[PDB]
Amino acid sequence: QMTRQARRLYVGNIPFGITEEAMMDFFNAQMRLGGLTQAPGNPVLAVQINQDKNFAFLEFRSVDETTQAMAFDGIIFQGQSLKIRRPHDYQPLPGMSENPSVYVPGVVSTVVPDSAHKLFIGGLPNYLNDDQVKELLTSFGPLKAFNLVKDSATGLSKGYAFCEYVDINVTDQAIAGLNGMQLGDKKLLVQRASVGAK
Ligand code: NA
Ligand code: NA
Repeated sequence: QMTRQARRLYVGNIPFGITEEAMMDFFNAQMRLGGLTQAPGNPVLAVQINQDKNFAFLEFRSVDETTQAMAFDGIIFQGQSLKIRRPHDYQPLPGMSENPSVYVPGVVSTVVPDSAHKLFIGGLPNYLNDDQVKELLTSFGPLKAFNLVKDSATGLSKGYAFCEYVDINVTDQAIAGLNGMQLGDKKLLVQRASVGAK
């Protein structure tokens, strides 16, 4: 019921062509290797893929492993940052908090909250994947959050992104270092996202 929705997650921005088996094997292996499972065996029970909108719902064997799984928001799978979110009709169970107790080194969250230091990157070649765009930005250091915007129709980048660095103080060096860089046949725009936000 309510309990089943506390055992499901939306997984968006899934790569083209992924089977249910590959998604399951990836999550099961990574959760166990990552130490996120709380009992022996595989934590994922089921996977339902919608290839038309590039998302899956994952179903887990337990409520607490579902919550821990949210620490994989932004994990890279075949070059793409998976977006992990609660079901819209999730309601937390009494005596449970809805966010995880664990941080997985190297996972960069896809949630980029509005802030003084959040950046907008525009002008990206739209054939560069999430990891390839992250590798660009991380020439100024580790990212704290990042999302590349995709076109729900080409299965493809709309050519702009948002991010936030771990180090506050690199923000101006990043704009300075990237604003206007030529990239194949296009020049980069980089600025604080508050500047062109509708
Ligand atoms: Na709990
Ligand atoms: Na546009």
